[PDB]
Amino acid sequence: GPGTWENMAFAQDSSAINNINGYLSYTGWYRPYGTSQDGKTWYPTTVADWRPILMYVWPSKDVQVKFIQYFVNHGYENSNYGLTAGSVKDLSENTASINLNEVAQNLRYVIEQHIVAAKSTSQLANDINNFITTIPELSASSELPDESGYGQVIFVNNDNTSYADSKYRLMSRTINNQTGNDNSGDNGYEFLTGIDIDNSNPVVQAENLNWEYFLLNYGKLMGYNPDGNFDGFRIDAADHIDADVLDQMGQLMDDMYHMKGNPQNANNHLSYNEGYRSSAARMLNKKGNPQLYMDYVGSTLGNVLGRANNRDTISNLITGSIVNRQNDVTENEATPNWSFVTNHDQRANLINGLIIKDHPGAYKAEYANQAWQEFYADQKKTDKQYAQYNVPAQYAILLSNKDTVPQIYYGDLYNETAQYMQEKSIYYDAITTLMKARKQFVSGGQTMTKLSDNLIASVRYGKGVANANSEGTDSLSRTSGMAVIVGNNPQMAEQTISINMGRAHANEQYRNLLDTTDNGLTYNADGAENPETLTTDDNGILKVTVKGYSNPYVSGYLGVWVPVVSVNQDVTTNAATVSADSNKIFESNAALDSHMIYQDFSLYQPEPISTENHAYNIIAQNAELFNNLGITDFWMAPPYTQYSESRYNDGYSVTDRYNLGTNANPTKYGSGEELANAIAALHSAGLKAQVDIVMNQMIGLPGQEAVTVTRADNRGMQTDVNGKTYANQMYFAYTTGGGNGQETYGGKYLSELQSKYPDLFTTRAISTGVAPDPTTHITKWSAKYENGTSLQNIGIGLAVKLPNGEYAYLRSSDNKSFNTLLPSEIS
Ligand SMILES: OC[C@H]1O[C@H](O[C@H]2[C@H](O)[C@@H](O)[C@@H](O[C@H]3[C@H](O)[C@@H](O)[C@@H](O[C@H]4[C@H](O)[C@@H](O)[C@@H](O[C@H]5[C@H](O)[C@@H](O)[C@@H](O[C@H]6[C@H](O)[C@@H](O)[C@@H](O)O[C@@H]6CO)O[C@@H]5CO)O[C@@H]4CO)O[C@@H]3CO)O[C@@H]2CO)[C@H](O)[C@@H](O)[C@@H]1O
Ligand code: NA
Repeated sequence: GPGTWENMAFAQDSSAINNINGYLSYTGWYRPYGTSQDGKTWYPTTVADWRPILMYVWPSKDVQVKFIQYFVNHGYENSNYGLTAGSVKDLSENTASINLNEVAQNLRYVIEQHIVAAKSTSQLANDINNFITTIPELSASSELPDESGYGQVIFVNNDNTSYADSKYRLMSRTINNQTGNDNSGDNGYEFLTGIDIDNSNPVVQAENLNWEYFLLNYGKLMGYNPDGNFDGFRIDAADHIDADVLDQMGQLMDDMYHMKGNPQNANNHLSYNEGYRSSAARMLNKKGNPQLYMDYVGSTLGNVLGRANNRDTISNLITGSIVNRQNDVTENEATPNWSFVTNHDQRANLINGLIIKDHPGAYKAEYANQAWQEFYADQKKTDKQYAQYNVPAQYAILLSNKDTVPQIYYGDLYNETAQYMQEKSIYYDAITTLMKARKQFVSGGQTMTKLSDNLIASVRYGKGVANANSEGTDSLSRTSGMAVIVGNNPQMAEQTISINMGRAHANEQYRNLLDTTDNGLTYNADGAENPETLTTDDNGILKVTVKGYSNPYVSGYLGVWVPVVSVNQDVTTNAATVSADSNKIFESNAALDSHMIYQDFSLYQPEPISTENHAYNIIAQNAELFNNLGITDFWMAPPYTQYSESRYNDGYSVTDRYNLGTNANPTKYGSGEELANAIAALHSAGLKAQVDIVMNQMIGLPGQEAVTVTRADNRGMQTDVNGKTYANQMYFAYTTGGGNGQETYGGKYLSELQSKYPDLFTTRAISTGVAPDPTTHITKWSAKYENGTSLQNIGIGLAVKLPNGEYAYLRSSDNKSFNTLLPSEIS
């Protein structure tokens, strides 16, 4: 026998009603006790007969009304049940509740018809989704994107989502705001993108140590190649995570390798933080430099040399860095830093931006093949529109620059979208040439001198020659040093210059290492304005001829001079095993300057086709190459398992922090077996490997949680996006995951870490006043360990509220707190 009592759910548990943490969604599906198509015969449902909630329950009558009209005007009209555009067009929130429901019940008969006709609940589901977008309060737009399509919410405490409550979530505790005592200042904000991890929670801080220890012992712990272990870190988003963790990493690295005393041990376990805010240098300096500061000089370099229009004066290569090189003749004073011409984020900014120019802010279909073709094309032209001008000159500056650990971009040596290392860039010959010159000649003090608003001479005086007047200590002193002349005006008048090479280089012969020509660069003097060898006068002054050139390699002038020698030479300074200062980890000096970093990836690095093309395998094959190039320290891509749907599959979208790929399931870069082998190939050639460690976010966690949220600016303070705002809302965010990796390995090394190094777990963190807590392992990430998430494209009106004001609820399984309460139309 039949009746409408059967719209009732078959059971008020999770087996028949969709719920997240006990709560219901208007996008949710449930199993009624029965359905009907005509009104007369009602059929019991099978456990496979599931129907969307938005057919039976609505946020308000206004919405019930729009659900009815939308469905009718989209294929679900039937006049034999009184449903045509004509029968629904006058209905409104003012209509009798008793009438509207009869109309809704009749629509439901028609929906059952379409399901029968189509033999599936697909077009229904696709219609529910399309319907929802029409409704302001129910749509993704209710979560209030900003005008650029960006935004974040914060996770807060709430009586309904109390399992997601935290005592911590200290936000934007970065840099000089580790104590939360200058929120208004120069810190660096909490939220980038993704599900933001609360690195202020003591338990999280313990998990970060666990992680770091696994990574520093990767090959061993995983039973892969046992010499396949990382030596250090590149810290992603370091300005955007509670600075406690940077303290804590420092401490682990000091405990494990004894770095404070020994520059040799410090220098063999290099770490560098991504983050250029000058406040960051201050912080690092005040802390004794546990990591290397990221210097801003690449930005200067692109601004002075790289632009087509609007080029900043040449003097800025002198002062536009955390190090002033007007005349830098001292050691252990500079902030220990790493610098570059290009990084992964600059190259992406440019390719995106080309994407929106070539397609009017449109649907982002993958015409990034189009942007990349345009880049390669502009790259080769003299009169470039986008791509950096003067790329050889920028590396000339960087590789001659004292008091930095320079970082080379894979993409500046190779065509980054072709298969890994398959295609050398046009800039390969220049750069590699300058890299090899560095090992052989670049040492001693530095003087950068203006000779025009557009011309500069950067001279290094050679190993063991501290400044212009020094005689020379080292036996390489005489035959080392370098002049790098850079002009940034292609119209510069032909002219003679003088370059003071220092008193250590009176009456000395100088090879034309690299000079500009009509077509580009010559490596042997052919076609330049200067001969292959020149000699200094009795005062050590070099006379050189320079002019403006304009071709794909140079828009300005570039020339490099190094001493003539008969032999290979290496001016690298070994570090001693007791430091000029016991308060310091890293020190900016000859030893640290002898290091050189290589970024071994690009975000637009293509998926490997075969196993032979795994970057890890190709890296293990060319270890000696990097070594030959004077590279000492290999920055490797985040090797973690990624979100399936990610744009670039590049490493920053982390889904498992411990799964670095297996034989059948590699990252873009390869399997973890293969990772270990590359690492050990590098070691075998005397190089060191650092891992990109991503403590800031995870992206693609599959498990939804009901959490309570407040539309917030990117510092975790509530914001008032175009008039509107919202606080204390229920939100069904994706917050939970980790992979088997987080489960197998999460917290596993903490007892070993406590036994060997107890100070880690007694040292009170600055932001919390409380030491990392190793007594709870994290085997799965969830909201309780997260500050919030970037906007997730779901909307804020999904949570079902009963007419009386309370959210609908189910005592389900783990969900057993309060008393069950379902809508009228489901019981
Ligand atoms: O395409 C083959 C080619 O892949 C490599 O390049 C890949 C890259 O390194 C890797 O990161 C990946 O990135 C994405 C991936 O593109 C996504 O598809 C996604 O992967 C999930 C995927 O959606 C699912 O299909 C599923 O994948 C696997 C099983 O779990 C595997 O065990 C495997 O089983 C066998 C299969 O049945 C056979 O037909 C045969 O292929 O042999 C397999 C055993 O070796 O394949 C199924 C699918 O058939 O689960 C995946 C999640 O783990 O998410 C990844 C990011 O998370 O995709 C790149 C290519 O698009 C690699 O370089 C080449 O060597 C390789 O031959
Ligand atoms: Na953060």
